[PDB]
Amino acid sequence: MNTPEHMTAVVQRYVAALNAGDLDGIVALFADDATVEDPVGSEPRSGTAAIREFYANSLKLPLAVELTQEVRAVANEAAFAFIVSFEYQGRKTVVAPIDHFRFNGAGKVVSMRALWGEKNIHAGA
Amino acid sequence: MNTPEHMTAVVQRYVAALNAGDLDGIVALFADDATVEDPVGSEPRSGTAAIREFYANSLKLPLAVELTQEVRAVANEAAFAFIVSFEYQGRKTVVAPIDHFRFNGAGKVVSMRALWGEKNIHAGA
Repeated sequence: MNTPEHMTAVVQRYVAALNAGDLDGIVALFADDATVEDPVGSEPRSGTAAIREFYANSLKLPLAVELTQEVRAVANEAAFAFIVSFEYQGRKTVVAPIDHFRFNGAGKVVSMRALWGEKNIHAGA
Repeated sequence: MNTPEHMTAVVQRYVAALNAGDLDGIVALFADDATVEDPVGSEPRSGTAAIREFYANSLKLPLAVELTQEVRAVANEAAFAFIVSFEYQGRKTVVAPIDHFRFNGAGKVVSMRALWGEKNIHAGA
């Protein structure tokens, strides 16, 4: 059963992939039938094809990503706090959300939810 | 509808109530049909009574609860990072989970979920 270690490693591989603009790396962590809803409240993306599209779209700008707290993982689920930093209009922006992962028996993410809003968008000037 | 401001306000009143040992104030945040799953993977408690019993038991020992990061709020939902420190049998313990709040139309919480595992429990300090 999905151990804390495996789930936490998946989270780190996800963060590392984002940081490395590694698209195949991001998609490989998801189940072929996985769902991605980012942000929470919007229509989720179903399937490898849609998820790949989502992450590609998301990597337009170079992203600096890092886990800001320890990873929370239990009963095939994980939650992590982190930051996504990038340049937008000459300004250094920082989005701080909280992601949630639902792993399947195979050990792959079958559902990802990204909860963040306007109050979570910060920028250095 | 739910503004991020309102949801955040509720998140803070929740923490404050735990620190104040205010069982009534805690319960008053939830809807009469709400559910509490703490921790994630456990049998969710449904209803006011079930919920009151839950926090009733949780307040056996004085709790020191603090938000450790900005609250994330959007589309009727909120998630927050925090810690729960307490003592028992001469031994200080800190649990650092991530909670998820789902609100109904009347601004009340209809669902809470606390995600924390063995790696999120730090004994001794």
